[PDB]
Amino acid sequence: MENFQKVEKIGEGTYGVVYKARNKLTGEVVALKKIRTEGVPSTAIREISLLKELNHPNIVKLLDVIHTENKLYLVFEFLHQDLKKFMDASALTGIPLPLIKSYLFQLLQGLAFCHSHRVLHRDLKPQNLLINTEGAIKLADFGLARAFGVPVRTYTHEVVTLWYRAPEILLGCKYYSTAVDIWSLGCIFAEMVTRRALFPGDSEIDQLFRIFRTLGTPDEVVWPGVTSMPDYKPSFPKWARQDFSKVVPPLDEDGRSLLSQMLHYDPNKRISAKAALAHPFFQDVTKPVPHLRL
Ligand SMILES: Nc1nc(N)nc(-c2cc(Cl)ccc2O)n1
Repeated sequence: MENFQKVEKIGEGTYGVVYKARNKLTGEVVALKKIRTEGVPSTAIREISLLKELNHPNIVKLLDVIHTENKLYLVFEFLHQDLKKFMDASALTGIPLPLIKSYLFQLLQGLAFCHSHRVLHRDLKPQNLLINTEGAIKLADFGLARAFGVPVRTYTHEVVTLWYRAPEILLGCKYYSTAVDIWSLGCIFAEMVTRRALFPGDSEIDQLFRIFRTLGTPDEVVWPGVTSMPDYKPSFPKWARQDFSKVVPPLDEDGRSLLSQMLHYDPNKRISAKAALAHPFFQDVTKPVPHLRL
């Protein structure tokens, strides 16, 4: 629109491109996300519009939802850096454990809030976690899959990230629960610690098998009902579980314990965001300021 002075294209999301823009009249700098374009479910605009009510320190504020020329634009408060960029910038030294701990605590607070309001993210990844100079971290792009439905790609020949997808999704479950966000966050937690993606699959089956090779091929003992899932194949190789100590070295036992609960196969056994906040790992949590190069 002509209401802005578009600073630059910010990035490509699963549901659309994001832009940094300034209001010509108010001068406020915001993030503008453009969704796909033959109509779009109107029941979805209602659901998305409801998200404007969400207010929490760890959720990026949704300022406006605009429907024009059959396009959907989401106007969000702007943050200067995403966690993927920050992790890449911190690859030589690594993110200090106290900062990793602070970020995980805040993200769980954000998820606990959304989940208590029956809002799921469903596509959590480093790219949609944003940080500022004051040590805060916030989740952006909640509830798009629930309102619109996860399509095939972003909008134009894009390589979707499968790395943070929960096993029940990869196995074809039709109904998702808030547990899918805890899984994604667990994967991100591991990544901040080791400075390498935990399950970097290059295909849906490679994604699934990388999880199996690490946590062990699931069975009815650890995950009742798994052999009945839509995409389950009795022909899946049976890999034995690896020690966690090999998974995220050199994370201490409190951290490893918490991560293992975030990565349980059974969505029912997987820890909730609220319960995770009470885990001993957070007994000494603080709020460090990051070294951000903007
Ligand atoms: N990649 C990237 N980088 C920056 N600096 N900001 C964003 C961003 C994305 C959304 Cl959806 C909402 C607000 C934002 O600030 N995304």
